[PDB]
This record gives sequence, structure tokens and C-alpha cells, in this order.
Amino acid sequence: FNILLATDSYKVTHYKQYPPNTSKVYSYFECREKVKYEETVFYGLQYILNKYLKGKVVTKEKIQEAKDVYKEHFQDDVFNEKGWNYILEKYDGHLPIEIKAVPEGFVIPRGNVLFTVENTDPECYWLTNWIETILVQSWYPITVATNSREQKKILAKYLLETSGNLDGLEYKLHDFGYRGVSSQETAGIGASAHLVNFKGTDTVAGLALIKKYYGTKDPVPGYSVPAAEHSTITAWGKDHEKDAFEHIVTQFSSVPVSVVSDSYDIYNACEKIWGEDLRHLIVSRSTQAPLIIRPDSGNPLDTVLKVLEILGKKFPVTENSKGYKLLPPYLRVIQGDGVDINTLQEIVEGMKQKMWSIENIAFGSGGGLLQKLTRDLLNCSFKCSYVVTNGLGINVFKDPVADPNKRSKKGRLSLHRTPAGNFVTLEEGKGDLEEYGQDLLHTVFKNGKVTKSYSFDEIRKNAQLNIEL
Amino acid sequence: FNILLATDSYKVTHYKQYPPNTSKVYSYFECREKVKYEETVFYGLQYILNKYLKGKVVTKEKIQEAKDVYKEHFQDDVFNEKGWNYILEKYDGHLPIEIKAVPEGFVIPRGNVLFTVENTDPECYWLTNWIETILVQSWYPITVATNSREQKKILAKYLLETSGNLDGLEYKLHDFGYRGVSSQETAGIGASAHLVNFKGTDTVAGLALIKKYYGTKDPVPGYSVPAAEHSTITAWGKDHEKDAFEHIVTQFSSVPVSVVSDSYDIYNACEKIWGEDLRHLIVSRSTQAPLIIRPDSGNPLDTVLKVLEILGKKFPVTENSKGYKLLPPYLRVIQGDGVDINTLQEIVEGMKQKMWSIENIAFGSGGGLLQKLTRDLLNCSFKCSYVVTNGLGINVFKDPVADPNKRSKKGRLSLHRTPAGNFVTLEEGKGDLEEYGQDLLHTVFKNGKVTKSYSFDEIRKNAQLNIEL
Ligand SMILES: CSc1ccc(CNC(=O)[C@@H]2CCCN(c3ncnc4nn(-c5ccc(C)cc5)cc34)C2)cc1
Ligand SMILES: CSc1ccc(CNC(=O)[C@@H]2CCCN(c3ncnc4nn(-c5ccc(C)cc5)cc34)C2)cc1
Ligand SMILES: NC(=O)c1cccnc1
Ligand SMILES: NC(=O)c1cccnc1
Ligand SMILES: [Cl-]
Ligand SMILES: [Cl-]
Ligand SMILES: [Cl-]
Ligand code: NA
Repeated sequence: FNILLATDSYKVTHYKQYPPNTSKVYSYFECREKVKYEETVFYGLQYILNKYLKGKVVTKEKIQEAKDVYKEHFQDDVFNEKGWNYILEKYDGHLPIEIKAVPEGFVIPRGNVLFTVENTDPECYWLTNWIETILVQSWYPITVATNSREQKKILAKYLLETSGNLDGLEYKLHDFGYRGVSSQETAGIGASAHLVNFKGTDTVAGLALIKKYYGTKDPVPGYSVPAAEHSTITAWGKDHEKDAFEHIVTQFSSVPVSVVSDSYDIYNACEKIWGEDLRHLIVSRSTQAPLIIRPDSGNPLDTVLKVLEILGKKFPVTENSKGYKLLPPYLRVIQGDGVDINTLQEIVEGMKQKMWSIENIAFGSGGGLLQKLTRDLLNCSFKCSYVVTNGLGINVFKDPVADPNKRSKKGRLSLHRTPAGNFVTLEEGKGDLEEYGQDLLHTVFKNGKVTKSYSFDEIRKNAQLNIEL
Repeated sequence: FNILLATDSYKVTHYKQYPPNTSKVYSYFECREKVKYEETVFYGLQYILNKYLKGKVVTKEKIQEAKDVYKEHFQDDVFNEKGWNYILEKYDGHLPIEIKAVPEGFVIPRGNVLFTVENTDPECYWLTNWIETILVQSWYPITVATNSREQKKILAKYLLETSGNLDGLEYKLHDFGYRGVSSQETAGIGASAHLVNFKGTDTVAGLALIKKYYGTKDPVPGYSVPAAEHSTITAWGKDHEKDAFEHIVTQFSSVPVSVVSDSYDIYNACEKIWGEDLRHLIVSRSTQAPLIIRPDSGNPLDTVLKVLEILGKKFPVTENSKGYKLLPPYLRVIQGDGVDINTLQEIVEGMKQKMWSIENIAFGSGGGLLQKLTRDLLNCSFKCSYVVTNGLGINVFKDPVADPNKRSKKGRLSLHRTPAGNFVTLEEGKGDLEEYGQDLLHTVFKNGKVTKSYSFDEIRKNAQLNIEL
């Protein structure tokens, strides 16, 4: 990895564009104000600091490689070789940057400063926004963690209403997204962001990322169970679906097992194969190791409701203390097709209307959880708010006439708790007046060193729901 | 990277689920039949084969690491240590897999086999679908390349209609997506997929990936120009926007320069600052080095039309041979906000209705180009179609009752030309009848080696538009 080749091309040319006599560029990240996504989980900067920004990130070889690439890419010599060589020679290739950030896992309303970046050497005024591109990719773990948390709020509301408690909430949304994301690196980052809120994942890449960059007291941060796929059912031949089911449940008789049941006819599988032919292998199972029937096609809500109606007629259903129907404890359902925050809401509301407890179900989400998200969802943005030119600080901002939502903050910023316990971003260096308590931004990176780190356990505690609290 | 930890968790348990005495699992990838996206660019498998699948990918240390993680992740011992040890011992950790694929850059209608995977050793029946997760991530470069090519078809239609030629087509959609994708790895993959169709990118990560995995005769596959961002304009102070513009155009007097003009008032900037105050610095520029004015906010079509109306009144507009208005050659526009395939269509049709040539404009697209895409767009899917159990080949498939779109192909597959020169996928080994000539798939991977490969130049030739041919 070469940090000189890890920026948007145009940023190579910006050192020639800033006002002459500029010694400081100070920039900030927010999820701009515009499911409403009123608050965001701050997560993932520590990964970026450690993997890409810390230590000796400039060498003679990286400077020459960048110079050679940019000569061809621009068909001109515009690269700031002198400025990068300055960092190599003066700081042994360590970036003269200070980053201050809200603690990871903090849940912050939209339109607040989450982190700030500034150069610590006047010669490196251009470096603050060089690293915008790398740092703005924090949008992704923020957005995954935030959208996963918003789904946890929906599950918590319906579980509480239909059962009176939150037991097993942290296992109710399982990551099925490894195949559906755009890269191996995205898989690890996204899976780790989902694990801020939940414990169930098949995206194995998330485990190694958490171990390397964050750390847990427990051996692993996420868990799974044996489960079939269409290949392990259909390989038996269509006439032998029952033989596949029997073999699989028997192989994993003492742990929970998920069995995809829609290869040919989900309704037949539930009513006749599970319901009658193999019923003796289901009713013998323990509470700790239930059979989890997995539909994977059709309208998500209609299919869940029809599967529950079938199973409720073939198995001994109880009524819990809230008046909701509960399958026996050896039998559960997972809906792992077509699940995103919108369809999750539709399914749990549909179940509540048909008097089915959310205790009966869990959800698998792949593309909806890890891929169907953009930087525009929370309006994640990085902008310069302060410069020093000719030794004088000036408050800098954009305010496009056709879009007031794109207006940016002015001056030096700080994040504070309000008297009512909410959050406020003070602009124009007004934090210096000390009318609002301590600034919540902490130095996390300075002059090539990570200065403050968070464990994954601390991040999970910070990101808890109020209902859990 | 550890390929043993690079699969969906449930696949760790599948070796125990296939029928006893299964010697072969044969699987295939397609963009299932369901802007219509009727044809897909096959691109990106070669990256995956080289980076993740070739050579010694199993070691004693990688087996022990996977064993230790899966013991905690499943809270049980289910990991196939013996199976992975067999590959390490017998094949020096090279995967006993054969992959056959359509040549990269090929443009193939939906619902055709694009690649097949099978084990070459009967002991490794379980390995075919272990690597589904890694291989299915090819959805991403396929989908970026396909959606980029569909935008090229729109630009080609309107450029031809308004100008009579395709001059500059390959520069008309520029990648601005580096900050808006989910990881560094995704940035390189997605940028490379856009460069199958276009030559303009700010996502520098794409260049290294292409050089390393594909190659080009030219020194670089993609190009950019100096350009401003809001920080380099706003840092001057709101009252000094003219000074910023003047400094920037003067710094890049002899190459094209893009200047974001919407920091405070895009209409004022065009009419008064560019139009009057700095007009003398614009009219003096060469055809090879125009000023490119960049709006970045407001309704994308309405803002482009108003910017063009303003500039047409301040600069000497001509009428081209098709009767469309053309700014002088020293002045162009780039719309780099809110561009996706839908808004691109809306803008070029709106320009045509107002008699503005598409010669006047280029587009920048970021999240729309590289991030706002999912595996569901082209229904990218990997399924088992053939197994050998007890020495007998079985044609296997899924056919869910509630969704006929999810039905999968049966048996051994091959790709052929029809008598009319179209594509057909033959099922159930019917390719062997030689009624449709030779299979168009080539072996690209066998027993740990990449056996056939494509330069980036060949991929570009394969992905050309008919209108270009
Ligand atoms: C489906 S509904 C269920 C399932 C299994 C069970 C068996 N019990 C377990 O697995 C342990 C112990 C008790 C708490 N607990 C869970 N509680 C509620 N719900 C859960 N769900 N899960 C889940 C597991 C695997 C996946 C892939 C997805 C979700 C796990 C859930 C995790 C009980 C209920
Ligand atoms: C805006 S419209 C233009 C712009 C610049 C120019 C100056 N000319 C160039 O740059 C070379 C030589 C001639 C062909 N040629 C281009 N032709 C049409 N169109 C283009 N567009 N571009 C483009 C450049 C940079 C970006 C970031 C995006 C698009 C580049 C374009 C690339 C002419 C027309
Ligand atoms: N465990 C599962 O059922 C699963 C995992 C990943 C994708 N789809 C299903
Ligand atoms: N070159 C540009 O104008 C640019 C690049 C990346 C993102 N936004 C704008
Ligand atoms: Cl060095
Ligand atoms: Cl599956
Ligand atoms: Cl910009
Ligand atoms: Na070894």
C-alpha cells in the first residue's frame, strides 16, 4: 500500500491551489442533517488509522512510484515530490497530522462533528485534505453499524411487545453478506460493524479484523451454527429431499441446525416432510439445539406467515403471557431472503398482527445489511472549516445557493454535552469559552502514532440501545 | 489472507451434509434472467484467481488458525482439518479445482453460464462450494463494468445525435467514487471495472490493480486533469472566490482545469466571475486546455441547463453541423453531483431538448458508479448443477415453488454460438452432442495454476459497443 497513490487524483494538484501563505488547514467529518437515521454509531476510524495512516508511510521508492504514475496519469508533472520528500526527511515518513475523534461506539445525533483533522507542521498544510479520501471511507463502518443498530431497535420493540423481554435480541439479525459485498476487505469491515450490535455472523472475515484492530475479552466476537445450503439439499436429487433433511439433522443433533427448506416446495417441506415424515426427529430435539427451518424465496412477509401457519397446525403451539403464539422450543424459523431494514419492519409488524411472537423467528440479511448502503444515506462528509493564512485564522465554509443542506460548519469545532444531556457542536472556537464542559473529541492520532485506542467490548458498551440500558 | 477463513461460516459444515460417496460437485455462475440490463460484461475473475486462489494457499499454520477460530465460532469441533491437511499433503496446498470461464470483457446475455467450478480429486468434493463465497464477489466488477457500459450506450446515442460523431465518448463519464466506496480494495476493483469502458478516473487505486493483474500496452489505463475542491476555493474566504479562481486557472494555464463553482452561488460564479471578471483568462485558453466549470449542487438537470444558458449569453456560442449549440472550445462543463444511470439519461435528454450538444459536457459519478449496486441488480448466482455419487452422475437443481426466477440449470453446462450468432447455454451435457460447435468456455484455473488470461487491452476490445464497432 502506498498512501501517495491512495487519494483522489485531483488532490495531487491541490497544494498549488490553496491561498499563498497558508500554514494550517483544519477539516472535520459529520453525518450532515438533511427511517430517519437521527443518530449514528461512530465506528471504524481506528481500523483506518492503524492499517493505513500510522508509522513510516512514505519511502523514497513510494515517492518515485507516485511521481512516475502521476506523470503518465496527468500527462504533466504536477506531483508535489518536494512536499512528500520533506515528510520523509523531517519525520522519517510519519504524517504530521493530528486527528481528534469522538470515542468509538458513541451514538451521536446527525449534524455533529465526529472527527477533526489538521496539519502539525506549516509546510504540510496540503496534507490535511490529501487524506480526506481514506478517512471518508469511515462512512461505510459508520453506516453499517448505524443501520444494523436501527434494525436492532425494531427487533427490540417487537420482541418486547410480543414476549415481554429482550432475551436473544443480540442473535436476531445474522450476517449473511459475505458473498454480496464488493470485496474481501469490505466483508471484514462491514461484518465487524454489524458485530457492534449483534453476535451472529457467517461473514468470518469480521472476526480477524476485530482481533487485529480492536480486541475482545472473549475468544471471538461472533458465532454461527451448522446450516444447509441449496447444494447440500439438491445434491441428493429432488426425490430425496427427505433423505437430505434426515441426514443433516442427524449429523447435527446436539447443536442448533438451520435447514433451507425451499429447494422445491417450501410449503410441502414444512407440512409433509418436517410436519409428518420427519416429525419424530424434530420433537426429540433440545431447547439448546432446535431445528431452524429456513425459507429462502417468495414474498418475505407472506412466506413467513404461511410457514408459521403450517408449523402451528403440525406442532404443539403455546400462548405466551402476552397472548402471542409460540412454537415448541425445538422448532424455530429464520427468514434470510429479501431482508433489509424496510422488510424487517414489515415482517415483524405482520407477525404481530397475526399474533405470532418474535421469539419464533430470526433474520438473515446479506446485501441489505452490508452492500445496499451509500455515503448519501447519512450524508457523511468531510470539509475544511478553518485555515491560517498570513498568521491569521479564518473561518471557512461552503453554502451553495441551491442547497442549504450542503452548508458546512465554520471555524474550530468541539463536541459537548448539553445541559439536558444531548449533544452540541460549537463553531468558531466557542468551545474555548468553556461554557459547555469538556470537549468529547480526543486525540486518536498525532505525528504518525495512534494515541488513544478502544477495545471492541468498550465500543459495544457505548453503542447499546437505551431499551437495553 | 487465509482461504480457510474466507468462506461463509455454514460452508465449514457442508462436508458432513453432501450424500455419502460423493466424488464430484460441479457448480456454475450466471447473471439470472428476471434500464433492463439484458447483457453483462464478464470482468474480474482473473483478479480473484491470481490474488486469492492460485499457488500454495494452504499451510500447517493456516489450518491450525482456522481450527482454533472455528472451535470458538461454532462452540464445537466441526472444521474439516483432515480434508484441508489432504490438500496440503497431496498437492502442496494447491487447490484441486478446475474453473472454466467465458473470456473477460465478453458481453453475454443474461441467463448464460459465465463460469463453472469442479473438484479434480474425489476427496475434495467439498471444495467446489467452499470457494463459492470468494468467486461470487465477481458480481461486483461484472456489475460495475456492465452499468458503466450501459451509461456509455446512453452517452454514445446522445453524442451521436447532437454532434454526428463519438469524439471524446471514452472521457464523458469520469470516476469520482474513491471516497464513496466501502474499502480500498473495493475502490481498486470498481475503478478497474469502469476503466473497461472509459479512460477517465480519479480513483487512483484502479491503475495499480490493472497493471498488476491485467496489463496494458500504454503506461496507464486512466487519466485525469487538475481540479479544485471546495477546500481550495473556500480557504480564500467567501469575498475572495474570484481570487481563488484566478489563482487556480493561472496555475494550470496549459492543461485542462476543472473548477468547482458552486461554493456560494453557482449562477453568480458563472455569470459574473467567469463571465465578466475573469473572462479574459478563459477566452485566451487553448482547445487542449479548456476551463471546465463544475456545478456540484441543486437539481442536476435544472442546474446544467441554467449554467449552459448563462455561459451561452457570456461566451461566443456556435451551431454545430447537427444544429446544436456549442460553447467555444476553451470552455466546457462537468456535472459531478447526483449522477447515476437514471439522472445521466435525464440530463442528456434535457440538453438535447434545449438544443445543447453533448460535446459541451462530461459527467462525474461517484457512489452511483461504484457503490450503489448490489448482487441483486443482475441476479449474480452460483449453484450446483451436477454431482457424482456412488459413481453415477446426477443432474441437480433448485426450483422454488414461489419463485420461478430462482430455478437453476441442470447438469453439465457449456456455452455456444447459435446459428444466428447469439449465445445459448446447453444443459444436461448436451454440448457433447456437438450440434452447436465447441464450448466457448476456456479452462482459466486448474490445480492451483492460472491456465489462460487476458490483457486489459483485450478486455476493452471485447467490451466495445456495437455503435463503436
Ligand atoms: C431462530 S430463533 C432461535 C434459534 C436458535 C435458538 C437456540 N438457542 C441459541 O442459539 C442460543 C442460546 C439462547 C439465546 N440464543 C438465541 N435466542 C433467540 N433467538 C435466537 N436466534 N438465534 C439464532 C441462531 C442461529 C442463526 C443463524 C440465527 C439466529 C439464536 C438465538 C442463542 C433459539 C431461538
Ligand atoms: C467536459 S468536456 C471536455 C473536457 C476537456 C477537453 C479537452 N480535451 C481533453 O481533455 C482530451 C483530448 C480530446 C478528447 N478529450 C475529451 N473529449 C470530449 N470530452 C471530454 N471530456 N473530457 C474530460 C476531462 C476531464 C474530466 C474530469 C472529465 C472529462 C475529456 C474529453 C480528452 C475537451 C472537452
Ligand atoms: N448460514 C446461512 O444460512 C447463510 C450464510 C450465508 C448466506 N446465506 C445463508
Ligand atoms: N476531480 C474531481 O472533481 C472530483 C474527484 C473526486 C470526487 N469529487 C470530485
Ligand atoms: Cl526511504
Ligand atoms: Cl444458501
Ligand atoms: Cl470536490
Ligand atoms: Na506448510
